[PDB]
Amino acid sequence: EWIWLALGTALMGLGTLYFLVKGMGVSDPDAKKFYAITTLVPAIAFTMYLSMLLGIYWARYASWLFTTPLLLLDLALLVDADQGTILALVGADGIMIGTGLVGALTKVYSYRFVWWAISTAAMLYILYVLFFGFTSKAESMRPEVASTFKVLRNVTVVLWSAYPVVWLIGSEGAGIVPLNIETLLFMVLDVSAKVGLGLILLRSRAIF
Ligand SMILES: *C/C=C(C)/C=C/C=C(C)/C=C/C1=C(C)CCCC1(C)C
Repeated sequence: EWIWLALGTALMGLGTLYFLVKGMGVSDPDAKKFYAITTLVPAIAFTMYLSMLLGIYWARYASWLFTTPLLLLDLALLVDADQGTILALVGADGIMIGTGLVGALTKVYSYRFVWWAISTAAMLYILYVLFFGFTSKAESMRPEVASTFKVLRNVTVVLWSAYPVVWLIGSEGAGIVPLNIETLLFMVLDVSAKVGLGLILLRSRAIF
C-alpha cells in the first residue's frame, strides 16, 4: 500500500514539474491559461499524496475536491463554454464530492445510499454535459479543438466513471476490494486523470 502512495507521489510531482517547465517556453495568452490550470491540478494531488506518505485517505478525497473543478474548467476553457454552463458544472461537481462525503459520514445504510445516488446523479449530469453539450460546441470550433476535445472527453468520461465503481466495491462500499488494491486503483486513476489528461491537452495545438 505504501508503494502505490510513493508511486503516486512521484508521478504527480514529475507530472507537475514537466508541465511547469514545458509551460515556461510558452507565451501565448490562451496557452498560458491551460498551463496554469493543468499544472496546478497535479501540484495539488502531489501535495495530498505526499501528505498521505507523511501520515490518510481523506487527504486523497480532499484533492478530488480541489482537482475535479479545475479539470472541468480545463475542458470548459477548451470549448470556450459560457460562464453559466461552467458554474453549473462546477456546482454539480461540488455536489458530487460534497454528497460523497456526507454519505460517508452517515452510518445508516439508507441515507448513505441516497447521498451516494445523489453524488452519482451529479457525476452523470457532468458527464452528460461534457459528452453531449461540449461535443456540439467543439464541433463548431476549429478542427484541432474538436479533435483534442473528443479525446479528452472520451478519456475523462471513462476515468471519472471508474471512481464510483471502485468506491462502491471498495472499503467504503461493499468491502470486496482490499484497501491495499483500492489504493492502487485510485492511484492509477488519479495519475491518469491529473497527469495523463494534462499530457494530452498540453501536447496539442488546441490550447493556442
Ligand atoms: C483527480 C481526481 C478525480 C478526477 C476524481 C474524481 C472522482 C469522482 C468522479 C468521484 C465520484 C463519486 C461518486 C459518483 C459517488 C460517491 C463516491 C465518489 C465521491 C467516489
